[PDB]
Amino acid sequence: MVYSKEIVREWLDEVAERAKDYPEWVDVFERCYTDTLDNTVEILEDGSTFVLTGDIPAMWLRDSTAQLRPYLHVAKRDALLRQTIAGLVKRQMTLVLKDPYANSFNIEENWKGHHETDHTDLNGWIWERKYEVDSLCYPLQLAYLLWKETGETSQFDEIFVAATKEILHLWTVEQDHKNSPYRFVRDTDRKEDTLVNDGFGPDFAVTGMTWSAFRPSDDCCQYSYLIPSNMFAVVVLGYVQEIFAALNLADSQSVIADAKRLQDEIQEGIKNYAYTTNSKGEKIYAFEVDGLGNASIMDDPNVPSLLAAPYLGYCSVDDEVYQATRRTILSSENPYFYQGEYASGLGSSHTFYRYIWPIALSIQGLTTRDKAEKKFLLDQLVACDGGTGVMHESFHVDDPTLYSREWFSWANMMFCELVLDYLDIR
Ligand SMILES: OC[C@H]1O[C@H](OC[C@H]2O[C@@H](O)[C@@H](O)[C@@H](O)[C@@H]2O)[C@@H](O)[C@@H](O)[C@@H]1O
Repeated sequence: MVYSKEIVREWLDEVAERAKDYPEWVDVFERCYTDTLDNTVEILEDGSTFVLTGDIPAMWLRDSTAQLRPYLHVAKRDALLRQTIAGLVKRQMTLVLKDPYANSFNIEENWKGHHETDHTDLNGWIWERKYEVDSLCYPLQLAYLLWKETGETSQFDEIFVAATKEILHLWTVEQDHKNSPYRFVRDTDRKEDTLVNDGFGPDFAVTGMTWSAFRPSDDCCQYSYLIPSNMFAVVVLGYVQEIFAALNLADSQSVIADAKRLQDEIQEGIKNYAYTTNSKGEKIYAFEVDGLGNASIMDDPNVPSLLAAPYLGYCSVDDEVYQATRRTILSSENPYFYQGEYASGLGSSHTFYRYIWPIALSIQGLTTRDKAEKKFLLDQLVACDGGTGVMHESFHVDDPTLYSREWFSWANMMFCELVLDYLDIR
């Protein structure tokens, strides 16, 4: 029992009626919305919620949050699903305590996943131990949004408090990666899947920002300060201060101060190091910097991205530097911007050349005030599905029957996000 079929069907009817002029949107929305709930979510022995990604049979801290986020609206009516989502926070925080450096986790201590190729400290709960700053943002974001959307507070238990302390500590240690206990080397010929310098990663200076090993694409950072994830960290560090103050949790005074101090330092770090200049001389955000003067000009479709900055709450969609960044990202000045017969959009080091991501099309829609652009991107999302009726990881710009990931629940849910945004559902 993860949700109430009766309440969810009624909410869907209400959505379908709001979107009645777009039957093509509705069919895709319902297929995607139903799939996540019936096929990716399960309640464990201990009453917590394990959420798998889809066609990779493991749980990402990133994916699992984005997967359940659109259910917050109906969770205001469906108290059972509200519990389910509180159980996901509970599972996430428990797994953070298991290993706060891992992106991905198993259903139990079973040693499924990548241990055989991977040289790092491991245990049987870990699917792979690729450290991505945003992996630790997402569970704090889910906890906060569950609280604000529904009023639920049961997720804020001793596990939550301990996991928050772990995150703050790890983020602090990673303000100077020289003190880090984390190393990762994978037996592979694909360099994006391992860390240079015998697992240490590329050179950097201290900036005040917090170091990451890998991106939310699961490919490794070129430079260690990944600006979108540090943007996300600043936001969720605000949530930490709100939750601890509103709820008088254990050690509130010390946690609020530690979180505030880290937030200020990461924010000062962004200010001092995160900006570069485009071909036209405009100030823009860099994607990755090292603090030694290198700064890449690009964006990757995975969230957190530069494109997603207003979506994650870091800045206003109206911000001048964001807008200049956006124009640079959605142009050939970005080496990952691809243009074909069916669509133009964002590819990734992680996917085949010429393949662009539905997640970034959705985010592009979510980060413009322009309703005609939202409607265009929705129509294109539906038209570039290879006749499947669901969202893929990536599809060829010249032929969307060429795609990756048959079953990618996170991407299905980002399509849902944009439809809800279009119908003014928030
Ligand atoms: O982002 C998911 C996943 O992407 C890469 O591996 C994809 C896929 O490769 C297969 O050969 C197999 O290893 C399967 O288990 C794996 O999911 C890679 O970057 C990986 O680290 C990452 O988890």
